Amino acid sequence: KEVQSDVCIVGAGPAGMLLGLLLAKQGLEVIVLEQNGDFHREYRGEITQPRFVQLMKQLNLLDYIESNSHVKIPEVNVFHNNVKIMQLAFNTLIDEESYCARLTQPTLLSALLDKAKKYPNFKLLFNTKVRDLLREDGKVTGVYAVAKPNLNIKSRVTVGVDGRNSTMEKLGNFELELDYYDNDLLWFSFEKPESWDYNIYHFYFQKNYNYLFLPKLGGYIQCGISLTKGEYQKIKKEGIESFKEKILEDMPILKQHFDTVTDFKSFVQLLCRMRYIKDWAKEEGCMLIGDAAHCVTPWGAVGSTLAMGTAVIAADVIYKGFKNNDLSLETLKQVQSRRKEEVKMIQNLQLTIEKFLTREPIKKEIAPLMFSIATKMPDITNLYKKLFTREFPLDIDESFIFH
Amino acid sequence: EVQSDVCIVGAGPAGMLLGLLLAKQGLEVIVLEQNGDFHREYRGEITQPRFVQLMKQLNLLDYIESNSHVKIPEVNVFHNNVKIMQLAFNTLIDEESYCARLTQPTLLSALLDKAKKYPNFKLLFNTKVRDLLREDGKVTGVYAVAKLNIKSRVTVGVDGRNSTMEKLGNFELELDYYDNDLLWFSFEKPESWDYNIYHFYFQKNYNYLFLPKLGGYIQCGISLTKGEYQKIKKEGIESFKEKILEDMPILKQHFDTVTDFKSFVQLLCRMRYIKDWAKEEGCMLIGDAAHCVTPWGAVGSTLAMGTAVIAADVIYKGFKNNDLSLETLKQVQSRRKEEVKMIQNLQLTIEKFLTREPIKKEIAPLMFSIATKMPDITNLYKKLFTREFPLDIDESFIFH
Amino acid sequence: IKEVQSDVCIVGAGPAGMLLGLLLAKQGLEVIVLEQNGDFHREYRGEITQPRFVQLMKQLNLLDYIESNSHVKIPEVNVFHNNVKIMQLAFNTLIDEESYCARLTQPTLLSALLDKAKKYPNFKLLFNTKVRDLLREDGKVTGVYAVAKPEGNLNIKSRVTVGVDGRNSTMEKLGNFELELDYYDNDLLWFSFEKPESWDYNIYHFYFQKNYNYLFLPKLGGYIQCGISLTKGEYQKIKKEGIESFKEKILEDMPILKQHFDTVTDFKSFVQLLCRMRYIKDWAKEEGCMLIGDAAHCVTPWGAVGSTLAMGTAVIAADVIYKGFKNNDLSLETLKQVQSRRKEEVKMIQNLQLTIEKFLTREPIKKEIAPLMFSIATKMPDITNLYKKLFTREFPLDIDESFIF
Ligand SMILES: Cc1cc2nc3c(=O)[nH]c(=O)nc-3n(C[C@H](O)[C@H](O)[C@H](O)COP(=O)(O)OP(=O)(O)OC[C@H]3O[C@@H](n4cnc5c(N)ncnc54)[C@H](O)[C@@H]3O)c2cc1C
Ligand SMILES: Cc1cc2nc3c(=O)[nH]c(=O)nc-3n(C[C@H](O)[C@H](O)[C@H](O)COP(=O)(O)OP(=O)(O)OC[C@H]3O[C@@H](n4cnc5c(N)ncnc54)[C@H](O)[C@@H]3O)c2cc1C
Ligand SMILES: Cc1cc2nc3c(=O)[nH]c(=O)nc-3n(C[C@H](O)[C@H](O)[C@H](O)COP(=O)(O)OP(=O)(O)OC[C@H]3O[C@@H](n4cnc5c(N)ncnc54)[C@H](O)[C@@H]3O)c2cc1C
Ligand SMILES: CCCCCC/C=C/CCCCCCCC(=O)O[C@H](COC(=O)CCCCCCC/C=C/CCCCCCCC)COP(=O)(O)OC[C@H](O)CO
Ligand SMILES: CCCCCC/C=C/CCCCCCCC(=O)O[C@H](COC(=O)CCCCCCC/C=C\CCCCCCCC)COP(=O)(O)OC[C@H](O)CO
Ligand SMILES: CCCCCC/C=C\CCCCCCCC(=O)O[C@H](COC(=O)CCCCCCC/C=C/CCCCCCCC)COP(=O)(O)OC[C@H](O)CO
Ligand SMILES: Oc1cccc(O)n1
Ligand SMILES: Oc1cccc(O)n1
Ligand SMILES: Oc1cccc(O)n1
Repeated sequence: KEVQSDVCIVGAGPAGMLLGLLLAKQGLEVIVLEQNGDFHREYRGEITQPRFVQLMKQLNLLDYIESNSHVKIPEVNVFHNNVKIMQLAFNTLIDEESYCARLTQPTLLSALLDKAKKYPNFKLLFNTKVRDLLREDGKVTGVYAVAKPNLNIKSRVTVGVDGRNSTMEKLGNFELELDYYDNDLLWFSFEKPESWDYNIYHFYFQKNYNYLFLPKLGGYIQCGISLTKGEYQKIKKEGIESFKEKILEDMPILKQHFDTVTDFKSFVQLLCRMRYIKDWAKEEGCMLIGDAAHCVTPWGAVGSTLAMGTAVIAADVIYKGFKNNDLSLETLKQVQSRRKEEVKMIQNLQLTIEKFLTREPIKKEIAPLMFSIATKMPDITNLYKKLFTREFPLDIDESFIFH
Repeated sequence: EVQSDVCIVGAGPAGMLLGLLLAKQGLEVIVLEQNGDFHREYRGEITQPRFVQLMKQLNLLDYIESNSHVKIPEVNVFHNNVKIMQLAFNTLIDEESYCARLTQPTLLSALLDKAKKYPNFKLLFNTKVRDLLREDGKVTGVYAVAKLNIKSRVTVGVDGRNSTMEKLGNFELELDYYDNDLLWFSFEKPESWDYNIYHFYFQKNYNYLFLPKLGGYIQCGISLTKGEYQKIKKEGIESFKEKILEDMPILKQHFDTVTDFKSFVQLLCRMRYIKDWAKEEGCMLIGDAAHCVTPWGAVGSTLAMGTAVIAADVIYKGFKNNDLSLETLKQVQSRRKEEVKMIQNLQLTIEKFLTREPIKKEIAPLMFSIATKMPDITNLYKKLFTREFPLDIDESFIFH
Repeated sequence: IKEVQSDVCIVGAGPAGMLLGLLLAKQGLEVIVLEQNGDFHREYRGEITQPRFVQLMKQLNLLDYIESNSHVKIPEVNVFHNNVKIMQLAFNTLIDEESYCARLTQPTLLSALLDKAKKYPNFKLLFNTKVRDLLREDGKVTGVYAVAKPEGNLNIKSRVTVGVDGRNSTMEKLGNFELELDYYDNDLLWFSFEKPESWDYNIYHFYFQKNYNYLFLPKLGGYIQCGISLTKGEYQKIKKEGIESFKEKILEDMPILKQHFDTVTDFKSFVQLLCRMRYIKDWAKEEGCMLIGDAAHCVTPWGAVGSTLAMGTAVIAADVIYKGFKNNDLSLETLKQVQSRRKEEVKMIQNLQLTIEKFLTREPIKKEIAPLMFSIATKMPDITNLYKKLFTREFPLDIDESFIF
């Protein structure tokens, strides 16, 4: 039919809803739409970062979020053949509160939606699939979406906050400056052994594969086996049995779980892709932000916090434009002009870290020892601060501080 | 006053092997030494696969094994009590190769008993040489005191690293390296351990080296920086015992009866190289008097003995030709230059792993771990242990 | 102000500028090349080249003509660690063809191109002509304003204006261009000394020493030029300590230089070079405008890639302009194809240069392990791929046949 709004946003994920929550708080009619029927449709992680704690306390939101179901992870350890080689406590990085946490996204997103539904100028729809852009007069006017249990949404600003797989990246002719994919992860969950804590963050450098252990919702532990691009098809050929013999040789504590495994149906494959669009704001009334604009690898648990920080900067930029009645393409490029420095700093670190997961004949046996040497450098704590903490709060107007 | 044709000053490994190899050749050979017996001063017990190679070329391997010795098949390196490097010396070459715990006196005496059968061989004890009869630019012999002006065509010095003939001769030290120590002590073999072990440990406080000794007994050398032992003595023995016992918990029994440092022997790991081994006509320097090395790899005894073989071959060649001049003696340094210089350069690279600096001490175990995983470490193993080709000497020097 | 009318306008008569002019002149397009200097000998811009340069020359039937000039081939590069060699590389194994580093100087090569080009009547080159501004009309950049000296003021017009000045570019800011990246972390200190007796002449050597890192290259006239690597801002402190202290440390590292340093009693001999790397965001931004060369994609002086990398951009630029003229399509969309094709190699090189510049650290504990890490990396089973990517080009540049002499 026909709809009217001030700001149109595609997707209600961490970045989309944080932007929608804030923009409504500034007294602008917002619309946020998503295709899934709820927040539980797709699994999208549970771990967070110290940088996330900093952001919430910046807006006076930690107490509200901290009242949810979460488990504070106090440190990260790295092993090599079952012997610890590196330890890092997150509270020695910044004076204020600092810690990782296990906070599932649907828990976090429901907390944001509940706070946002208090405002009457915030509107969220679901099962709403954007399918086209209403670009007219050169500028962008809005989007065309089909709703489920056909409508045109016209707005002054359109923001694309879909995920890696972005439809809004192609309708607006955006171009990628980077396309990295060299590794996989193979995730499975198993019952916590009696000798193990629960709020752990453990990485193992073993003989055959590399393992990452994180807490899972419900007293379980989720493991991830690091593999190369295309090596999983070969693994399945050799059979499940040979996979078990090599895993149990690595981590014998997993003996009890693998007694009841007879197929590759308990494992889930994840592809570690990194991306970067060339120019996020390219057309009038158009912008791109989030993980459709600058994804990163699974290391350090930076993906969600980095996306949320981009939205917060986008809200301040948009707020300045609306008050000044200046929404030209010139004002939109401030998001990239302010986020670029910290997003590219993060991505270059992810490229360095991904070089330690090599499975090559001679490099596989020295990666653990290179890691052990690097972490003993006198100025390694600066890298820790860059990866986990943020030096200064995002400079945005006080109007965004919740009371 | 006694005349001879060859005068060797010192009867160590290098000196004796030169003397025997010349007495068998029908020359008048006299060997001088100062100690009252071969047992007075400790001079090591371990050997390397090059040592077996030298014997089998000389066809004396069977005779040597007839005397007492133990076999040490591999060498292992650990880090915080986990093995990081392993090597078997029998895979380095097709021929049979091993380390031997053959103590020196049971080797020197075996050389003496075999050597004295020849009537032109002569040996003396307590004959401390004092001056050289350097006359007309050449050595007429040596002046000594017994407890003698012995004139010879060649006067070869095998005194050792603490050489007294490095000053009588006007030799110049091309190198002098000294930046580490060792602290030796012997204790009883633990039940869980074996006897024929060659074990090196990278630990938190100190690095240790375990070797066999005395039969059912083990010796351990604690690596310390130069000038650092004088501090452990100033800070008391109680501190030292606790630090060792934390690092190496299986020493708890031996240290329960230790109350002082009088049982600890300080070995100074020195390395040296002479600018020109034979600078004047009539005398030459060979062995550890000229090209000593560090204790790593047990390459010292073989290096000095192999050079004595080179000296004997050249000396016999010169005698057969009757052309014994300055350029003749230089043939020894010309032919041993490649091995002696490559071996020392390796000893300098390994010594760099014994750093005790605040942050380097914790990276050195990791570097060693990486270096052993390189695509070509086995060529370095051969360089350190086995000789690629047999020493080129005429067939007359072999024993049937 | 007197007027001039041409078809293609280029600013600067360095390697990239001159090369592009020659290739455009051969096609029948009127070409004007402008330089501010008296001649090609005014500024000093190095004397070394790369196997990539040989590949580019012979692709256009030019190796023989260049080989006529005076040049000494360099067969290999060595890297030492305390007077001990830790790496060796002969350029002949990189590709099946003939590959090598020469030491041809720039004013020699530039004259070789100049004389060849001026045979075409459509080629014109001016000295002492300095560009001042950009003549933009009707939402386009048509021509420039230049002031000539031995005359007066000139007003050049063309369908295309190309920016081929150096890193210190005026066209960079006259047409407002944006630097995506800029990097500066090190300095080099160059001085020339008489070749010692034992050292050869056609050497390309690098030393990891106790105090400083030394690079030794050949110089014109049987001399040797040496560059000492220093951190940014460390040279001011070095001068404060004194010349006598600086000499003491250098002789410790390289005692072979003792004979040369007797006549050194100040810092007048030394020359300071700043290792700067750049990348222009959008090489083409205004209609009838472009940017190429070190004013676009400068790089650090490691691997001697800078001169050849610019000529690669000029060659692709000549194909870009050629296709537009034959198609009546000199819009911004066609012009942007220059970066769309050059972008890949330029950024691959810039990344390799930042990795290499990490080995020159002078930090208290890092500088003592960099020589050891270099030795570990070069012994990896897959190092030849890096060598091939740093010196040789896998394939020839896909330019038409008309550009072959
Ligand atoms: C398996 C997995 C595990 C992860 N684990 C972690 C972790 O532990 N920690 C962490 O920090 N990050 C993690 N991430 C990354 C995390 O998902 C991102 O950081 C975050 O989701 C980015 O926020 P966003 O706004 O882009 O959300 P999005 O996920 O992009 O939200 C939009 C959603 O809508 C979907 N969509 C696509 N097209 C449309 C359309 N036309 N209309 C509506 N919706 C559409 C998208 O696919 C997406 O699911 C994980 C990701 C994956 C895939
Ligand atoms: C404490 C110690 C432990 C060692 N342990 C080992 C080991 O385990 N394995 C190994 O392979 N190598 C070991 N070595 C090295 C070994 O000593 C040499 O390889 C070997 O001694 C070299 O032989 P040489 O005859 O040149 O020197 P040496 O034989 O050692 O030199 C000393 C000899 O010269 C004689 N002498 C000294 N001064 C005079 C003089 N003025 N006149 C006459 N004769 C004189 C002495 O009586 C003595 O016989 C050790 C060395 C030392 C110091
Ligand atoms: C000290 C030094 C040493 C070097 N050594 C080497 C080496 O060994 N190997 C190598 O491959 N590369 C070397 N280079 C880099 C080399 O100079 C470049 O690769 C090459 O010059 C780039 O070509 P270009 O077309 O940009 O030439 P340019 O040098 O850019 O040619 C244009 C010239 O005109 C000047 N100019 C500035 N403004 C104007 C104007 N308005 N009008 C006219 N002219 C103007 C520029 O400063 C420049 O000198 C060196 C550079 C320096 C500074
Ligand atoms: C020394 C300066 C220049 C020397 C004279 C010029 C001579 C030219 C020829 C020399 C060729 C260089 C060979 C060095 C090998 C090298 O750099 O390998 C590297 C491989 O090793 C790496 O990935 C290392 C990346 C950065 C290394 C940091 C420097 C190491 C030492 C510095 C201080 C110590 C800090 C680090 C602590 C511990 C490190 C683990 C290149 O990797 P890449 O990913 O950039 O490229 C690989 C592929 O081509 C595409 O990705
Ligand atoms: C390993 C996967 C995840 C591990 C645990 C997950 C989460 C925990 C967080 C732990 C933090 C990880 C930090 C690791 C340390 C690290 O990256 O150090 C790096 C080491 O510094 C480097 O430049 C080294 C580059 C990485 C080397 C390549 C990887 C080595 C692995 C095997 C290949 C063998 C190549 C042979 C040697 C190459 C020459 C060095 C610092 O990053 P940087 O590039 O910014 O360095 C600049 C400067 O030189 C300082 O060194
Ligand atoms: C450690 C005391 C004794 C140990 C056991 C005794 C008996 C057994 C013998 C053990 C075999 C020796 C191991 C091999 C290691 C070794 O020296 O080989 C290495 C081979 O390693 C390589 O090629 C990689 C180069 C870098 C690896 C480290 C080797 C040298 C390191 C020096 C200092 C190490 C301390 C680290 C801390 C200091 C900095 C923070 C070098 O020998 P090289 O002759 O090739 O020298 C040339 C140049 O140095 C580069 O190659
Ligand atoms: O569950 C997950 C998946 C990927 C990364 C991470 O930190 N956690
Ligand atoms: O006691 C010693 C001395 C030197 C070498 C070695 O193996 N043992
Ligand atoms: O003299 C020069 C200057 C820059 C780079 C290089 O290789 N040589």
